[PDB]
Amino acid sequence: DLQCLCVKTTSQVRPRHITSLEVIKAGPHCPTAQLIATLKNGRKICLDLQAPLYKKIIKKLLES
Amino acid sequence: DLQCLCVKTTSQVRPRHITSLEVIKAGPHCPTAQLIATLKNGRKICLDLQAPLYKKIIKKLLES
Amino acid sequence: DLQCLCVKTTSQVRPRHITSLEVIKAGPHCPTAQLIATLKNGRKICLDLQAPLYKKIIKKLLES
Amino acid sequence: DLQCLCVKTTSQVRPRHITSLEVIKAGPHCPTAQLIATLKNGRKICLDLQAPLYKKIIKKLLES
Repeated sequence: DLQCLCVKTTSQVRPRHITSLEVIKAGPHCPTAQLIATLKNGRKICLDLQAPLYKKIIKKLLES
Repeated sequence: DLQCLCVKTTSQVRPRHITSLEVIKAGPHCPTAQLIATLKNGRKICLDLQAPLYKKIIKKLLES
Repeated sequence: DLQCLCVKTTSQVRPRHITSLEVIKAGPHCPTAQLIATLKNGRKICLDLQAPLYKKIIKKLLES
Repeated sequence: DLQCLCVKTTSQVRPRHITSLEVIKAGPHCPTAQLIATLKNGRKICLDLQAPLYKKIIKKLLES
């Protein structure tokens, strides 16, 4: 059995401090895609898939 | 406050299918560590704390 | 010290076959952005930072 | 793709410093378990297996 990781979702994130972004396909464990984002100082946080905000973030991660 | 990321945890994890563990330290961001398990099919789950589960999984990892 | 996780790039990927896709910013780990797609079979491939590929990939991974 | 993240280890670090600590198991990319450690500031160091420090760090981290 086993569950969704992302349910508590934040939008008080500085895109100028995200190191990874992981996009996981919705499936069996969770009926929605989950956007996990590793902040630079260690910690992770789930991102709002209803928020505009993951637009901004992927541009400045692919800009290199 | 919260964004602990892991709020429901688990034990329902077949040890031989977990490819990576992240032990994130607890902090002002969330009062408890998380044991985020990344499994071979991509799916990621937060295991349950303070148990024999972590010496189990960790030594199936500290080898092959 | 760490190096780039990716050492080749993949042009043939069947977009629906991916489960996770992580995007890692450029930094001391490696001067280039990196995109790593876990296939259904636990295979990890990396994709080219300017390919068409991830434009479909993040959409098909967001919807559902 | 085929890369070992850790090209060289990092034989000393204070356990009161590490936030995340990642245990990565062998497979097609590194025939070696790798133990990445993201320090309190941002930059990762890889701890090494067969050695007194990792038991100690994982302890510190888990009590939290």
